[PDB]
Amino acid sequence: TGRVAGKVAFISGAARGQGRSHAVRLAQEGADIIAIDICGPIENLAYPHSTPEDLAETADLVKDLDRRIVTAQVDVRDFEALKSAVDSGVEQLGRLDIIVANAGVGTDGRKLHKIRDNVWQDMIDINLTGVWHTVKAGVPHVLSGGRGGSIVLTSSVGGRKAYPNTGHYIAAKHGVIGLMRAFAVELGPHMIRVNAVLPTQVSTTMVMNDQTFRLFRPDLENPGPDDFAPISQMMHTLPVPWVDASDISNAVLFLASDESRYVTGVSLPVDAGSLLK
Amino acid sequence: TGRVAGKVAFISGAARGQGRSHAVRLAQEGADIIAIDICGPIENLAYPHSTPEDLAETADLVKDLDRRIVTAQVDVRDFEALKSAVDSGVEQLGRLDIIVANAGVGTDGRKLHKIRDNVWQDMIDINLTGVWHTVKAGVPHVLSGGRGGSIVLTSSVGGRKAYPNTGHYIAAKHGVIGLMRAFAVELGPHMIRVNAVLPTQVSTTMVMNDQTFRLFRPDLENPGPDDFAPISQMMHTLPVPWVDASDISNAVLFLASDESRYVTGVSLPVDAGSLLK
Amino acid sequence: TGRVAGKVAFISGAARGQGRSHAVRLAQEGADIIAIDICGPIENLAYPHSTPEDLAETADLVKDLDRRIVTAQVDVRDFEALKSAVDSGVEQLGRLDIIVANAGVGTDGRKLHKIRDNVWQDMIDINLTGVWHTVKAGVPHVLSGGRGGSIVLTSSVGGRKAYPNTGHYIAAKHGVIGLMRAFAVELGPHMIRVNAVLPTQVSTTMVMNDQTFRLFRPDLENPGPDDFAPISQMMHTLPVPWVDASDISNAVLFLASDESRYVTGVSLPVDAGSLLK
Amino acid sequence: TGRVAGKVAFISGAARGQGRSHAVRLAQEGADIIAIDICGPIENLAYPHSTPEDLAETADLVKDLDRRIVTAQVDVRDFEALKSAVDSGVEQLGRLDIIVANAGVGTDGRKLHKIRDNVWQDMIDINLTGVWHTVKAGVPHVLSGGRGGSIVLTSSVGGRKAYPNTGHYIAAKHGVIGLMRAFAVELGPHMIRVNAVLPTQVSTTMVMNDQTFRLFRPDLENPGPDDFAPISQMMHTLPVPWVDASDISNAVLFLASDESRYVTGVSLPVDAGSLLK
Ligand SMILES: NC(=O)c1ccc[n+]([C@@H]2O[C@H](COP(=O)([O-])OP(=O)(O)OC[C@H]3O[C@@H](n4cnc5c(N)ncnc54)[C@H](O)[C@@H]3O)[C@@H](O)[C@H]2O)c1
Ligand SMILES: NC(=O)c1ccc[n+]([C@@H]2O[C@H](COP(=O)([O-])OP(=O)(O)OC[C@H]3O[C@@H](n4cnc5c(N)ncnc54)[C@H](O)[C@@H]3O)[C@@H](O)[C@H]2O)c1
Ligand SMILES: NC(=O)c1ccc[n+]([C@@H]2O[C@H](COP(=O)([O-])OP(=O)(O)OC[C@H]3O[C@@H](n4cnc5c(N)ncnc54)[C@H](O)[C@@H]3O)[C@@H](O)[C@H]2O)c1
Ligand SMILES: NC(=O)c1ccc[n+]([C@@H]2O[C@H](COP(=O)([O-])OP(=O)(O)OC[C@H]3O[C@@H](n4cnc5c(N)ncnc54)[C@H](O)[C@@H]3O)[C@@H](O)[C@H]2O)c1
Repeated sequence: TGRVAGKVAFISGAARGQGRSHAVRLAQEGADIIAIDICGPIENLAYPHSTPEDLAETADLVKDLDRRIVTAQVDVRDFEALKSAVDSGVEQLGRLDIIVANAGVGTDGRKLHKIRDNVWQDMIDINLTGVWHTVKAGVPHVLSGGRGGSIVLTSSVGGRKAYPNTGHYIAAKHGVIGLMRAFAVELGPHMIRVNAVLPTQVSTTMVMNDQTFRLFRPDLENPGPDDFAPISQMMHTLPVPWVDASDISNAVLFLASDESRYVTGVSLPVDAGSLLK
Repeated sequence: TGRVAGKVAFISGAARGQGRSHAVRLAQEGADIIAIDICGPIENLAYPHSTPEDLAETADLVKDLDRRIVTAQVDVRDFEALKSAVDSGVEQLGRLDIIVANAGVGTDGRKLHKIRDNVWQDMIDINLTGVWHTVKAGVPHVLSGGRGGSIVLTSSVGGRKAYPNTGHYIAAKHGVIGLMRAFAVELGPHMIRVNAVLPTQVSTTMVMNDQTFRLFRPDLENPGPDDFAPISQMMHTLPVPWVDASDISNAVLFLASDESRYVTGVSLPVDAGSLLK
Repeated sequence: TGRVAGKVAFISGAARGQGRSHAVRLAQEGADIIAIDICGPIENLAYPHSTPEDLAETADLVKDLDRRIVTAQVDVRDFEALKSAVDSGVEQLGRLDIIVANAGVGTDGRKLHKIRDNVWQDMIDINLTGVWHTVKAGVPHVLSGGRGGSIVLTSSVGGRKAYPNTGHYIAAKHGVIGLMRAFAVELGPHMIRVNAVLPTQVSTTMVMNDQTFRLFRPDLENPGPDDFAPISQMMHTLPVPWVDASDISNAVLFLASDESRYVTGVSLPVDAGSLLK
Repeated sequence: TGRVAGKVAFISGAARGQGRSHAVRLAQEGADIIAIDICGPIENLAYPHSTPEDLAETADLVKDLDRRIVTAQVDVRDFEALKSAVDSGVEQLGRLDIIVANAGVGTDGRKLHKIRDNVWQDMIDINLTGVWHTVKAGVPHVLSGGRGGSIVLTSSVGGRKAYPNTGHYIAAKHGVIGLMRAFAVELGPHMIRVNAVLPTQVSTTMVMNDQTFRLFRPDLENPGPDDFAPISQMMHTLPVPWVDASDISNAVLFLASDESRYVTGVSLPVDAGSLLK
C-alpha cells in the first residue's frame, strides 16, 4: 500500500527540519528508518544546534506510525563511527534500500576571499565530505542486498548558482552535485539510482533565525520573518518567500519510490523557480 | 483520495502511447480529462499513425475509472480548432488545472544539412509550434480559474543533447525547453507551474517500429526489438533498454499534483541516466 | 600573420551591427568574406531595418583591408536563393572555412500566450530555421574542401534563460543551441567545429531604439539610452549596461581561429555575467 | 603589441605542463609572471612529481622572452606561505592583473565508496581548497590595483560530468565550478572577471604515465600511448586522442586578455566535444 512499503531508509541529519520530515514521510509510506544526527553543538553555527531530545522526538513520530526506527548520535565527519551506527542499524532492520544524505549546516557569511581557513574547512567537512561519508557508509548494504536502491543527496540552489557571501557553502553544494553524478555513473549498473534535491529557502531553523534575518534586512534592528519574507520572495518565480520541509520530503519520496525507478543522475530543484532567474 | 482529486487535465496526443497513459494515470488519481489527438496520418511518419478508434479507447479507459472525459479530433497545428476544442471541454467540465503538451512525432532521420525543407518544417510545426499552441489554448482557462495550476511539456533527452541524424527533432525539443522556461517565468506570478519531462526511449509506437530498428541496427536484415535493445541500452546508465509510458506518467503525475506545488522551471529527465554520459 | 589568414568566412546579417563587425574583424585577421543580408524591411520589426547601402559599407570596410568580399542581398528564409548566393561566392573565393550564422531579429514583445501566430512564425522562420538554412547552405563547401572548419551560431542569453514578454525569441534561441549541438555531433568526425555565442544586450540598432527604451522604462515618456542603461545594467554581474559588437567579434574570432582548434559543442556567453543571476 | 602587454599574471602549478605553458604563452603576449609550484612529492601521486629544476626551466623560458618572473616553491595547501610568496612577487613586479589557479593532481582511481579517507582528503585539499587558497592569496592585489582583472580556474570535463573510478576528482572539480561562480558574483562589481577552463585529456605528465594507460587499457600488458589513444579518442567528438597544453593556454590567453573584457562566469570546455556525449 505505502509507496516505499517493505523498504529501509538511512537518513542523516534526522533530528529535526527536513531530515525529520523525510523520516516521517518515508515512514508514512511504509519504510523503516535508520536516523542519525550529531545532536550537539557545531563550530560557528549561526543558529541553535540540535539536541538528543530532537532525535528522540523524530523516533516517537516514526514509532507512532507503527514503523521501526534505529537512532544514533553520530557526526557524519567521523566515518568509522558512522559506519558502525549504519552497520548496526542494518543488522537490526535486515536491509538497506534508500539513503538520504541530508545533514548539513550554514555558517558564517563573509566575502569568499575573507572566509577563514577553519570556517571554510568545517563547511567542506560537513556539507561535502560528510555527504560522501554518508553514502559510503550505506552503499555496501544496498549492493549486498541485491535489490537495487535509491540514493538522494541534499544539495541546494547554491549547488548550481552563487549568492554573495556564501561561497564556502556554494563550493560544497556544487561538490555534492559531482558526488551525485559520480555515484550515479558507478552504481547505475547495479540498478542503484542516485539523484540530488536542490532546495531554495526552507522554513527550518537553518533559515528562521536572527542571523539570517539580519543579513537579509540590514536596514532593520530587530528584523523578523515578516521582514525577511519579501527579500527572500524576490529570489523566486512563484510568489512565496520559502518552501516547507514537506515540499522537500515529497520530492525525496518521489525519488525514493518505484515511481522513479528509471530516474537517475538528476538534479531536482524544489526552488519556487529560483533557478529561472 | 486521489492525488489530483477535483482537477481537470488537458492532454494533447492522447490517442495512444504516453498521452493515453497520462490520461489514465491522472484519471486514476481523480482528474477529469480533456483529450485531443489528430487521429490521422502525418506526412513522412516513420510508423503507423493514430486512429479515431485509439482515442475512443482512451475515453473508454478513463470512463471505466468513473471519471469524465471530453475528446476531440484536432491537429495541434490548427490553433483555432484546438482553442475551440479546449473551450468546449472546459465549458463541459467547469475548470482547467493541468495541461500536458505531449503530442509529437518522430520522422525521417538524415544528416542535418540534408534534411528537406518540408521535413524540417513539419517537425518544427508539430513538435515546437504545436506545443506553444497547446499551452496558449489552455492557459486562459487556468488563469481565469484563479486557483493556480501546473503545465508539463514533453521534451526529450534530445532537448538537452544531440544524437546523429535527428537534428530537426533536436532543434524542436530544445525549443520546447525554451517554451517551458518562458512560460514558467511569465505564469509563475499567477502560481502556475511550468516544467518539462525529458524521456529517453519509451516503449511506444514511435520507437517500436521497423524504421527505428534499422536506424539503430543497419547490420541486421529484419531487426526486431531484441536486436534494438542492446544498442538502446548502451545509451543508458541503468541496464534497461527503454522506459515505459507509465514511467513518464508517474513523473507527470508528480509534477501535476500538489506534492510539487513549488516545483517550477525544471527539466525532469526520465532517462535511465542517458544525460550522465 | 593574421589569426585566420588564408581562410574564407560566410557571414549572415552582415549589413551592420555584429555581422558587419564580424566581417571587418575576420578580414583584419586575414579572411576573405561572403557577406549576405536581407537589406530590406521585415514584418513587425521594432526598429529601423537595414539597407543596401549598409551592406555596401561593410564591403568598403573589408576592401579597405585589402581583402576580398562577395556580397548578396538575400533573405535567409529563402534557402534556394541563399544556397545560390553562397555557391557563387565560394566559386569566386575558392573555399569555405568559417560560417557565422548571425542574422536575426527582435520583434513584438507580448505575453507568450498572447503572441500572434504570424509573429511567432516569422520569429521561428528567421531566428531558428534561417540559422539552419545558413549552415545548410555553407557546410557542403566546408566538407568538400576537406580542411576542417569552424561554424559559429549566434544564440543569446535568451537561449539559456527566459525574460518576460520575449518568449518566441526565447524559443527560437534555445532551438539555436540544439542546432549547434546537432551540427557539432554530426560534423565533428570531419574536424568541423560548431559553437554558439550568447550575447547579452549589444549596442546595436536591435537594442538602441525607441521601442526597446520604452519597454525597459515604462515610467518615462521619451526614454533614451541614458534611462535604459541602469535597468539593463541590473541584469549584469559586471557594472556595464551592454556589450559592444567588437566584444562579440572577439569571441567569434577566437572560435574561428586555430587557437580554438579543439573547442566544439560550446555555448560561449558574452554576457557581462547575466547567466550568473 | 602583446595581448596582455603591461600585465602581471600569477600562476599556480607552473613548474611544467599546462602551468608552464600558461606562463610562457602569457609572457609571449607581454605579461610578467609570478609562478609557484610545490616542486616536490605528493602522497599517492600516480606519476612523477615535479622538481625545483622544472620551475627554474619555466623561469628560463620566460626570461628568454625578455619578461620578468618571480618563482617560489610553495604548496597551495599552505595558505600563509602562498600569500607570502604572492605578496613578495607583487612587491617586486608592482601589480597583479591575472590569476590562473592551475595547480592540481590526479591520484588513485577506485570506486567512490572504496576510496580511503586520506586519499579523498588530499584530493579535496589540493584540487578544491588549494584553488580557493590561490584566488584568496591573489585577489587583494588585483582589488587594490583598481584596474579590474581576470581570474581563470582550471576545472576539468570532470567538473561537469563523471567518469567511473575518479569520484574524488569529480567532486573536487565540481567544487571548482562553484568557486568560479561565487568569485565571479562577488568580484564582478569590481570589474574582475572569473571563468573556468574545462580540459579533456591533455598530453601532460598527469595523463602520459603507465598508471593511466592501465586504468584505460586493462587488456594490455605494458600499454603505451598508442594503445591508450583509441580509448581516449572514443570520449571525443573531434577525432583526436587528447589536446595539448597549448590549447589550454590559448583559451587562458583569451580569457586573460581585454578581448574577453565582458566575459565572466563562464565554464569554457577545451574538450574536443567530450561534453556533447
Ligand atoms: N534550509 C534551507 O534553506 C536550505 C537551503 C538549501 C539547502 N539546505 C540543506 O538542507 C539540509 C537540511 O537542513 P535543514 O533545512 O533541515 O536544517 P536543520 O539545521 O534544521 O537540520 C540539519 C540537521 O543536520 C544535522 N547535522 C549538521 N551537521 C551534522 C554533522 N556533522 N553530523 C551529523 N548531523 C549533522 C543538524 O544537527 C540538524 O539536525 C542541509 O543539507 C542544508 O544545507 C537547506
Ligand atoms: N517515444 C520515445 O522514445 C520518445 C522519446 C523522447 C520523447 N518522446 C515524446 O513523447 C511524446 C509522446 O510520444 P509517444 O512515445 O506517446 O508516441 P505516439 O506516436 O504513440 O504518441 C504521440 C501521439 O501524438 C499525436 N500527434 C502527433 N502529431 C499530432 C498533431 N499534429 N496534432 C495532434 N496530435 C498529434 C499522435 O497521433 C500520437 O497519438 C512526444 O512528444 C514524443 O516526441 C518520445
Ligand atoms: N543586439 C542584442 O542585444 C542581441 C542579444 C542577443 C542576441 N542578439 C543576436 O545578435 C545577432 C545580430 O543582431 P545585431 O545586434 O547585429 O542586430 P542588427 O539588427 O543591427 O543586425 C542584424 C542583421 O541581420 C539581418 N537580417 C535579419 N533578418 C534577416 C533575414 N531574414 N535574412 C537576411 N538577413 C537578415 C538584418 O537586416 C540586420 O542587418 C542576431 O541573431 C540577434 O538576435 C542580439
Ligand atoms: N592532464 C589532464 O588530462 C587534465 C584533465 C583535466 C584537468 N586537468 C587539470 O589541469 C591542471 C594542470 O595539470 P597538468 O595537466 O599541467 O599536469 P602536471 O602534473 O604536469 O602539472 C600540474 C602541476 O601542479 C603542481 N601541483 C600539484 N599539487 C600542488 C600543490 N599542492 N601545490 C603546488 N603545486 C602543486 C604539480 O607539481 C605540477 O607541476 C590541473 O588542475 C589538472 O587537474 C588536467
